[PDB]
Amino acid sequence: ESLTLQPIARVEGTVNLPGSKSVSNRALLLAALARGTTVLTNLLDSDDVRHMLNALSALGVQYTLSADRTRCEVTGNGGPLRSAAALELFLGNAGTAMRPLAAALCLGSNDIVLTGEPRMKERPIGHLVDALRQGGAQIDCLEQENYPPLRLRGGFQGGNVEVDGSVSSQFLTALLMTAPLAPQDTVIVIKGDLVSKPYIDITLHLMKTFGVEVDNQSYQRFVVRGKQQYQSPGDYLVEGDASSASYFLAAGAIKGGTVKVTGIGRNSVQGDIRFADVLEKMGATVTWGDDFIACTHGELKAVDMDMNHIPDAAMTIATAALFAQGTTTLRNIYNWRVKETDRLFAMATELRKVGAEVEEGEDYIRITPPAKLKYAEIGTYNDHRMAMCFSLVALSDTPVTILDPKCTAKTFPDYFEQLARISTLA
Repeated sequence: ESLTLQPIARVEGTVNLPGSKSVSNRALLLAALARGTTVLTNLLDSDDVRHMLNALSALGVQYTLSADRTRCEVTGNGGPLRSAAALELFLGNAGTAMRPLAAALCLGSNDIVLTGEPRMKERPIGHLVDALRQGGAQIDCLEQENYPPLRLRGGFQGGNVEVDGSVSSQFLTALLMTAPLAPQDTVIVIKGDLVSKPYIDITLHLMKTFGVEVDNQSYQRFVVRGKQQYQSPGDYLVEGDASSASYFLAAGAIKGGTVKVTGIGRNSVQGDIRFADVLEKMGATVTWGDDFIACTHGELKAVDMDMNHIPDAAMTIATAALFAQGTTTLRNIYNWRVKETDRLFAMATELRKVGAEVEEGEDYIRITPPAKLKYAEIGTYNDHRMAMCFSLVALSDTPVTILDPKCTAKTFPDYFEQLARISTLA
């Protein structure tokens, strides 16, 4: 079960990004809590988002989906979700559902178990559970502390709580979304440094779109007034994941043509939009649009840059360097080693197969492209990023075979078909 990509002469066109899973689940939850009816456009249809919808429906939240499931109108509860029966909700493998719902269902006086697949029951959630119990939530870890399944009997007060931001930002995100509906003001102190601050930015912006301000003190203390209620904005467009645009912007830079991506824009708070600036430095032409970003081909030159700030689209720079003149160095990317799997090793290994000369430093990667690309079966490591990164190899006279291509279905099942639509094959 692989997908062989035939060589592409040239690409040019428009690609609409589906919704971010992150944004999609956050917005569904806030619309479920909000006063009024929210219309969500560009919603992601993934099975994680399905579990989020099925959970909300089991919670009594009424909504209607479009035929293609990318448009959803939600009748907001105007308050904490209430369930008169005990529930047990299976969230599959949707942590971006598990975490926000774990926090939000500490509101009220319910009795709900959250669980999912063994992979998720292996994803730690104790940093969130501690903070919630600290503000008064009754949470019972039915098998083991730090991980689902979770029995949630509510009771979240607010008050002085702490959360560890050193491992994941998503714990803080779940806390922040829940806090405004607590009876007390909530003061959230971050233990160490805060990882992944732009996702925090995303969550805060969504919350403000729903009418709730937060005092963010240097990403070290967050003050949320209690007693509030979210107000529907009416329409809300779910913005596509910024990392997913990187592959098509790189496609245009390499072998356009011009590639325009919609679902993202010049004024997005997502960090990885800054990917585009890197292509501009490599010689490509970037046009910064309001609800789109476009890349037109210029002669690509290699770059030497700290990529600390864009960990997910930096991988895309690693494959696009195969087409730039010179040796590219991607610096301060130790983040890649401390992941689910070591991306630095993985990217080096799979780059060497297509002919590249790869240095694997402690926290950097140095890439010298081959004079001629080689055909290879690229292992993708359960990582949709890998599949989408090495899909660019066909932007040459050389095919490439991607292994486990369905790993992209997680965030972009239509990735290759859209890639195809903008392609002219050699």
